[PDB]
Amino acid sequence: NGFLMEVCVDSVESAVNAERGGADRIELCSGLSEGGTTPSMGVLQVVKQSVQIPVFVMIRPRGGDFLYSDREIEVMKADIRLAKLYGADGLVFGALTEDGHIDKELCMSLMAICRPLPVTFHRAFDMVHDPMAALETLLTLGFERVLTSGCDSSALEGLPLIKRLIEQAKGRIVVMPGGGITDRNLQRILEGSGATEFHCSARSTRDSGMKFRNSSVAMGASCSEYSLKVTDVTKVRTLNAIAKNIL
Amino acid sequence: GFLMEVCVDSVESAVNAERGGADRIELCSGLSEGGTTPSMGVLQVVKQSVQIPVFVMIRPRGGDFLYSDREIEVMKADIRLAKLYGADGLVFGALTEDGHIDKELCMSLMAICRPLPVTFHRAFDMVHDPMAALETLLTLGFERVLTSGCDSSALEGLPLIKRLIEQAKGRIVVMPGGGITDRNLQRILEGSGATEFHCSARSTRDSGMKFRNSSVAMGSCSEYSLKVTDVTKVRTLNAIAKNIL
Amino acid sequence: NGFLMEVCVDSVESAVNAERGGADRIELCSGLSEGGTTPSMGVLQVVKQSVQIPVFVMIRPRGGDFLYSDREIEVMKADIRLAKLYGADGLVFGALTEDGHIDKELCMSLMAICRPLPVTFHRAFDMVHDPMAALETLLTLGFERVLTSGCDSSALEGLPLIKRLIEQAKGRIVVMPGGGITDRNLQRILEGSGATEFHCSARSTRDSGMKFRNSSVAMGCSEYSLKVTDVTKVRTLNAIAKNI
Amino acid sequence: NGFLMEVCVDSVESAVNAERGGADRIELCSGLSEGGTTPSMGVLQVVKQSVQIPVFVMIRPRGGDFLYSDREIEVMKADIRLAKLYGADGLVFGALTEDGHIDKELCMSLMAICRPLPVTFHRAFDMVHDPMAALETLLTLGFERVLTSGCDSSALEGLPLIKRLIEQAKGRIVVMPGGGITDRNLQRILEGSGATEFHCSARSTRDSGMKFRNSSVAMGASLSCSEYSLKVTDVTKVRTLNAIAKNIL
Repeated sequence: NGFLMEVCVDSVESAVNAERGGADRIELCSGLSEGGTTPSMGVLQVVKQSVQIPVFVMIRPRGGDFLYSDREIEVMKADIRLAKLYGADGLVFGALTEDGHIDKELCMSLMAICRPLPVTFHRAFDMVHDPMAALETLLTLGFERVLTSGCDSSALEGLPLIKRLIEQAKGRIVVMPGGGITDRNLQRILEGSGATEFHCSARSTRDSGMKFRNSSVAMGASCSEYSLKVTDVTKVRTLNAIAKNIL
Repeated sequence: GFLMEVCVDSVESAVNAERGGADRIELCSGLSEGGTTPSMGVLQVVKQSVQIPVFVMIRPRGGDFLYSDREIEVMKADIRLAKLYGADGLVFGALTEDGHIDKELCMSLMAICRPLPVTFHRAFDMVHDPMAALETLLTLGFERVLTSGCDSSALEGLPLIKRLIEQAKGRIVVMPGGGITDRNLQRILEGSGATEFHCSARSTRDSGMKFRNSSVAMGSCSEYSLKVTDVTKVRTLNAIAKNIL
Repeated sequence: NGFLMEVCVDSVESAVNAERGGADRIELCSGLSEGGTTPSMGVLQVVKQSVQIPVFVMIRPRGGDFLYSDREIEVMKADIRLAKLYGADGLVFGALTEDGHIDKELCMSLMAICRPLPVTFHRAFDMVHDPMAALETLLTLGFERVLTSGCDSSALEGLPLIKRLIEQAKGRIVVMPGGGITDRNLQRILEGSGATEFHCSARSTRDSGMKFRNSSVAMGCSEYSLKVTDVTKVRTLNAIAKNI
Repeated sequence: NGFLMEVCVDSVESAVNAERGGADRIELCSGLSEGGTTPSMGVLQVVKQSVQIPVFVMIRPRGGDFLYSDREIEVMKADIRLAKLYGADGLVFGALTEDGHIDKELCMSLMAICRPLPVTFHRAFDMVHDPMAALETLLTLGFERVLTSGCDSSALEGLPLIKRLIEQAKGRIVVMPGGGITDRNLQRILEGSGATEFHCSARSTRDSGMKFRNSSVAMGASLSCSEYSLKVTDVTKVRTLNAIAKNIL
């Protein structure tokens, strides 16, 4: 112990696997192939009745930017209210202005509907113009946590900025590295930032059980309709053994 | 009269679809994966912004339609919540390993959907025996099937959809879907005899963001583009439908 | 009979497979991922030494538009000279203006260098603003063939315009349907367009033979699959053709 | 050599840009979206009349693995011969066995034909079972350069392994890091590996000059529309990478 591991998840099997392999917290995502959108209340319900670890709930009404229209803001608020109702232990979101600044006013009204639950500000943070200022606005606003790959393609690549962010934060806010953390990665990202909480994916692909396949059909939008991505217990295990070995 | 259906992702799209003349919207999350079950908040707001029937997708992930116990229990919970929150219909599909429709599960799920009409979705295009499949959906009581004739699109699958509509004899509404555009609608309608049809009618638009950072990928081809149900596109698809009479 | 089947090909294995399946002509089109780029001269040579059927060579310096700069044009001319030299029976290219008109002057300039080989104007044609006018321009310039999917997502999809182009051509230019044709739609394509030459890619995926695999690495999908022109696919397309 | 920079390039404009930005060497590529395919011989000719820096040439008959059949290698042999004939200043291929070993016999054949030109073993090396042992056999075969990501998804990710490889190579072979190097990760990579030569891309993406556009058409793959965009190696990106290199030591 000493470190906390978060795993984004999309199914009851993945949630259970993640808890099984030593995750301390799960983020419930839909649309993870798009960075995560707000899950259905039905997965929340079954996950909550399947796992004891906290279940944080993603509030993103679509992929793309985090410049939300009034109608998207309305959808976000309803989803906050319902996520509470059905047992979320936390909430995750992010909102920017067109200039790459966090949107204070919108963050204010979304936070007000989230309280008492902890709220982490997500990778929208990586799309910000001035991150050091962004971090400042986040804490005056009272976000417990920020998920960041240091405004770069991944946590390892963004390490130097993660490091600086942790220093600026001084424990007032949990700066969480996220984006591309693997077995091969974790130690360097931990030892190089001073972070105590981290977010990882730890999925592996598994072929479908279908015996009859029809290669002609593409349902999605433009690799196979017969593979599944599932949070892998063994991967989650080795991430935890790495975390406990650096202490 | 024809009736046109449109999958939709957001309130904006739902609204656009309605004003462009759509007769029914399906609420989908995860369009890029063929449709996943949407949050309950889109439902609620959409249900307040629109007077047209709103069908809800019940699909706990992309990929196959061979669901585990924990997945079917997620589907069951979502069906109840969707009724609770105002759905006017449900959409879903389930197959066995052999590529047959899974009667037992369809029955289970059907039982929880009642009284709402259900449409068996594109799972159907992944069947080994469509004529038999259609028969068992028929005996199970699904009102609708969405299908591209087991091919990569409605135009490509047109001969089989035509045969299906012949086999159905109006007992079930065979709805062509899959890449239906303003350019192929007339052919798809004239060549199938279909009365209802499913399209997407989206156009991709640019983000309002002035500050951009090309280095991060949330994941995809871009983080600064949006696809929205286009009113113009829905409108002309509707115009094409009122020229085929 | 009276149908010629053309197949894009990447490798000698695909070339052989094509011919062995009944193809009448092959196009050598590196970079199939991107609609075809101009192949290495070394694949021409080995293919030319492995196959009896005519081998047409693709002249495309890159993916994307067909708005070629001078340096790109310079590269296209050099590659046209080299393809001739290494035994191409035909050349394939296409060039457009900013307003989606075919580029007359550049087409004449590349044509003059291609002679006497037949030339086919390719899918660039699908990106034109007025295809009926473009067609008239292509025959005025002497392209023997045009590859086209009716300016739409695929040949089935663009079929009604392909039909109108063939009626306009009056057999003065071969209008070759191409986008996405397979065994499930061949018949329809031919019967609904009246085309006599058609273009396809009858490829199938194979698993790599690598026993040891490193999933973390990428290259510039899967790092462990192969697409290969399929003999049995090509044969069936030939059978569908012979029986119409 | 003293931070030597190599850029792999699609076209002449990009080759010219790379030279102008301070690139020391260029690898000529076709099919960059697939990790590098053997380029037409016509690019080489024109590139060779537009640039003074050495121009190395990819010999790779397709994407995917480096498990080449007989006809594939007979194409590689012909392209090596053809590339020498047209001015290649170097060669770079690389092959493997099913087991993840470098294929010694095949490498000897291809090597025999490339001589006297320098050859680099490319990122087939990252797909190898045991990279230390692989480094030895490349050393035994006489490759002057290896392009490598330390067997991971990028040079940064594989930095620790590239460090150990440079440590064991002892200057006998040039260990050149490559995956995803940029102007925001060059310094870490040089500083944490001790490498003297490095490979990057330095591209930016431009909108096509096409004014009339047809969105309904896709040329290649599967609906992976683009479609008027173009990737060109960027003079100023290469220049900044070079300034960073010169700044280190």
